[PDB]
Order: sequence, then C-alpha cells, then structure tokens
Amino acid sequence: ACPQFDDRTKAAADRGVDVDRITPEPVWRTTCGTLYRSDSRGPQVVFEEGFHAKDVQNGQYDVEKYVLVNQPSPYVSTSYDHDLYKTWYKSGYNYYVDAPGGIDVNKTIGDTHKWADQVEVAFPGGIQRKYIIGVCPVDRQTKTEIMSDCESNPHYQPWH
Ligand SMILES: NC(=O)C1=CN([C@@H]2O[C@H](COP(=O)(O)OP(=O)(O)OC[C@H]3O[C@@H](n4cnc5c(N)ncnc54)[C@H](O)[C@@H]3O)[C@@H](O)[C@H]2O)C=CC1
Ligand SMILES: Nc1nc2c(ncn2[C@@H]2O[C@H](COP(=O)(O)OP(=O)(O)O)[C@@H](O)[C@H]2O)c(=O)[nH]1
Repeated sequence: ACPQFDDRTKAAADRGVDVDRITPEPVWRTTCGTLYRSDSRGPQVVFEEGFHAKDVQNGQYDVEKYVLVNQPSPYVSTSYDHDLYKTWYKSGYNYYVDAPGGIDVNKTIGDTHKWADQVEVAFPGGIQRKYIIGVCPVDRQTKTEIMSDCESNPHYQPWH
C-alpha cells in the first residue's frame, strides 16, 4: 500500500539538503496519504517548478524553531488536514500532494505547541513536481475550494 524508501529526501526538489543538520531528531512520516499545501502561487508556476525550499544552504534547520516562527528554511510545509487552507486569510490555492516521507512535525516536537492543529509534515528540500497531484483554487470570502476550477498536474507520476 505504501512503499518505504531509504532516501529520506526522495521527495525533495532541492537535492542539496543535508539531513544530518536536521534538529531535533526527526520522526519521519511512513504513510502515503494525500497531504495539502496552501500556496498563493498559481498552478502554471507550481506544476512547473515544484515546491522548492526557501533557504537550503543557510536557513533554519531546527524544525521546532521553524514551526514556531516562519523564517527562511530548508523545509516546505504541508498538512495532513485537507481543510487547513481555511485558516489562511488569502490561501490562493490548496495543492494536493502525494509524496513519500517528510518530517512528521507533531511526532517530532509534540502535539502541545502553538500551531499543533496544523498537523504539519515538513519536507526537507521541498517537494518535486512529480509528487503534486493537482490543486483547487480557494475562494477567500467563503474559505472554500472552487471545486469546478480544480486542475490536475500533468507532471504527476503515481508511485503507489
Ligand atoms: N502552506 C501550508 O499549507 C502549511 C503551512 N504551515 C505553516 O504555516 C505558516 C504559513 O505557511 P506558508 O504560507 O506556506 O509560508 P511560506 O513562507 O513557506 O510561503 C508563503 C508564500 O511564499 C511564497 N513562496 C513560498 N516558498 C517559495 C519559494 N521557494 N520561492 C518563491 N516563493 C515562495 C508563496 O507565495 C507562499 O504562499 C508557516 O509557519 C508554515 O510553516 C503548516 C502546515 C501547512
Ligand atoms: N506554524 C506557524 N504558523 C503560522 C505562523 N505565522 C502564521 N501562521 C499561521 O499560518 C496561517 C497563514 O498565516 P499567514 O502566513 O499569516 O498568511 P495569511 O493568513 O494568508 O495572511 C495562519 O493560520 C497563521 O496563524 C508561524 O510562524 N508558524
């Protein structure tokens, strides 16, 4: 149902992430369900580039510090929660992700911190475009997906 890979950065769009720098000790996600990412960039950009991390070389490698205060980091955030997009003022787009691995944030840093209801999975080195299923645009006023205008990613490559 869900293959496991020894490469902890299999999903990454940025190949140069050093997992030895990750702190604290990561607990890696081992399931393969759909994850979600709000991102204001539209699909003709995201489907082409994937989700690159902001600062792989010199960003905030401590997951706890990154989660508590957004800052440039080697991580791209996603959520187990389809509906997390509703908590954004301007989500723009709810991207659907089918990618192996990632750091399970609440398993790594606990589920009592500020923001634990984001049920986050942080991808070191981001998420290459072949692991992005598609997207639904989000209507800001109603905080709902505009389901008739969802789109598939032509580069999505199923792997399980
Ligand atoms: N986005 C999500 O669905 C999730 C976010 N989080 C957390 O929620 C907070 C808000 O997250 P985001 O909006 O994702 O913050 P972010 O700072 O990663 O992205 C904000 C905006 O920056 C732009 N952007 C991001 N990465 C880029 C890149 N490499 N190149 C160019 N433009 C880029 C996009 O317009 C994006 O909407 C953060 O603390 C994040 O860790 C937690 C769970 C899921
Ligand atoms: N984990 C985490 N979440 C944050 C942080 N700042 C804001 N958020 C949450 O991320 C979601 C999006 O907030 P923000 O990035 O300000 O975008 P906006 O709602 O579109 O203006 C909201 O639920 C915020 O409460 C942060 O530093 N860390």
